[PDB]
Amino acid sequence: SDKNVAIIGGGPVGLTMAKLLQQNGIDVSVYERDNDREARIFGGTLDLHKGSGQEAMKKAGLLQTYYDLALPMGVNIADEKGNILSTKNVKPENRFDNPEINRNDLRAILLNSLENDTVIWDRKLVMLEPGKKKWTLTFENKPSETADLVILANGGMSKVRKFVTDTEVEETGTFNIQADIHQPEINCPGFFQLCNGNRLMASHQGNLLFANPNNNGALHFGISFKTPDEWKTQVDFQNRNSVVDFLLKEFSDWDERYKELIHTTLSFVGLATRIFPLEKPWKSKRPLPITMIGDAAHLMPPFAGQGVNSGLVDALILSDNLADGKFNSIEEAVKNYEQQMFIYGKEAQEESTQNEIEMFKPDFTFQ
Ligand SMILES: Cc1cc2nc3c(=O)[nH]c(=O)nc-3n(C[C@H](O)[C@H](O)[C@H](O)COP(=O)(O)OP(=O)(O)OC[C@H]3O[C@@H](n4cnc5c(N)ncnc54)[C@H](O)[C@@H]3O)c2cc1C
Repeated sequence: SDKNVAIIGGGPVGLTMAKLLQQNGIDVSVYERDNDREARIFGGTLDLHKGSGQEAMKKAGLLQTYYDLALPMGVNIADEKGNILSTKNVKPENRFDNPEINRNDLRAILLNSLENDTVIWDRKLVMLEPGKKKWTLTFENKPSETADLVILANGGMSKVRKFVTDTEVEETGTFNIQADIHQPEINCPGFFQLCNGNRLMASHQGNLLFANPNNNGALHFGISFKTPDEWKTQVDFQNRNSVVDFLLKEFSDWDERYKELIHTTLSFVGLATRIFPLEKPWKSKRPLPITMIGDAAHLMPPFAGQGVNSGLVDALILSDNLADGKFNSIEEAVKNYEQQMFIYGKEAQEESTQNEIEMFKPDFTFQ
């Protein structure tokens, strides 16, 4: 292989691709939107499961490191008042496909395993264009670059897939509001104490709460519901007041301990749940070698655990396919990775869609 591989986007998935290819002596750059490595990453914590994510980390020789930094959480399920089922983590079961790792910590682990200057920061891919033997890649206000194989790994909202497929992101019907409380021990003490160093989830009449009281000392929480008829949007995530107003109304029946969790949030993030659905087969005729992995390839609703792990397998199976050297052409290696990922991906989205229907039914319980 006289060639080089341009990975667009250094997510947890993208950076794993980079690592798995780099250890096999392949030329690779990671082109990342973010301004620099220290950029804060919003979101809850990721956890790598024993069969999938953990297995890719293992192959990058990074499991022990991920274990070091990850923190196993128990789980409390509560009503709109007090505790219904506690699930502390059993000692022989702690490394078990749970260790909750902070999204920045995981990037810090991945980046560290890569050779210096593998990732190029302040690189926003806005355009893609097939040349003679090379993809010319266009980055907003930066010098453009060229690669032999583009791997799209830029998340659920990738604007740059036309060369692989015509399908487009869909809204699934649900919606998520998310925030971080800092010093949750004094800022939302009642709620802090409900969690009792465990993760917490509660559901009441089509609203779901999920909180993790120790994401590197910040309480992160998400509230989730069916997207209201009114919208299609009519709450403004700029004014914290409209969000507060709306949340307090929806959470009227809930305990003071949760309401205090809304009042204290300085700012909220809104998001419609989306799916990049694995319905059609992707494009056959492809001018030069291009493929997609992680959320770019199969964005799917979060609610049932799924997300990064499928995207981490995508890295495991593609790197092997491009490295173990079984196929006669890059073009075969991709097609083979894709044949497989369509199987376990659809399997997953299906389970995901399902659980999303199941839990936003007006009568759901985690029981
Ligand atoms: C509320 C919520 C809760 C979730 N909970 C979980 C969970 O508990 N477990 C789980 O597995 N998943 C969860 N998910 C899904 C999970 O976050 C994703 O599967 C995972 O983060 C996707 O990783 P990725 O590397 O494939 O894409 P991403 O992590 O989104 O990374 C995309 C990278 O691409 C870069 N990028 C974007 N645009 C460009 C561009 N134009 N040019 C260059 N780079 C670009 C971005 O800068 C970013 O660094 C949740 C999602 C939501 C919304």
